[PDB]
Amino acid sequence: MQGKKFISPGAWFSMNYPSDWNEFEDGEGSFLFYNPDVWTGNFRISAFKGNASYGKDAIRQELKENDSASLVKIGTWDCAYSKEMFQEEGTYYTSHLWITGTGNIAFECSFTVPKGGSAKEAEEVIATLEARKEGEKYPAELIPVRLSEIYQINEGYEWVVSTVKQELKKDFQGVEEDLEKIQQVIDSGKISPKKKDEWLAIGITVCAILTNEVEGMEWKTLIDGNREVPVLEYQGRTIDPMKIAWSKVKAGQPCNIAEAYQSAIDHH
Repeated sequence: MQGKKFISPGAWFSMNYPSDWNEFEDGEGSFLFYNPDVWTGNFRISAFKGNASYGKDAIRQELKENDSASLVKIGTWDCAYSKEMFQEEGTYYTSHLWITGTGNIAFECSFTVPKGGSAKEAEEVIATLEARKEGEKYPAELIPVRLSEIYQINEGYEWVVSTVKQELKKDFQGVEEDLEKIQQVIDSGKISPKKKDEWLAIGITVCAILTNEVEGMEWKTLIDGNREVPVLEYQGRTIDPMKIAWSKVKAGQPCNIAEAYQSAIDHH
């Protein structure tokens, strides 16, 4: 009923969207969501910051340029709302557009649906939209993993796989028996002690094995101040890839992978 929470990069904005939707790639600065099972339309949002009047200026610009736009109120937002019909591959669609903003931030939201389809979900998302005020601190929180962190999870895992192949001539399944292969590459000196991102990749990969082997381990995005990272949630606690290896390496302590993996599970 509440849906899934999304917090944007830099935590410029947050919103809730239907649980049956998933996030997909839309390019730089834009975010796309839709139901990949039974499609109900493509929701997009993008935000932009500019001068002190940028948000209200964006609303008025849309009303001026688009004679078919009218001003509607959705939650706290005054929106310049319009729609247009188009045809692609022989099929007719309607594109809904809402331009809104406040202070120095503007939003463009759209929803593309088969002709006749309801736009109500999109309006419901926009009613949940909030622009965070800089100087308000927002407590750390876990949200459904964003596509940005999904990419980081896969890139870290892929790097470890490649490293194990190159250094050890071994394959990698993402199973408990692979933990020793991670230890072998560490013990071989392959990872520079200064390269934080490689130690993060190690920790991400240990967390991937946890998700594969231990029921109830789930990837999330942690938004903690300016820190936006992939983490696991398990038994009411967070397991942070950064604390698997990097926190220790940074402190000059040994990285014992088998121990870190077990400690994630039993918290001792």
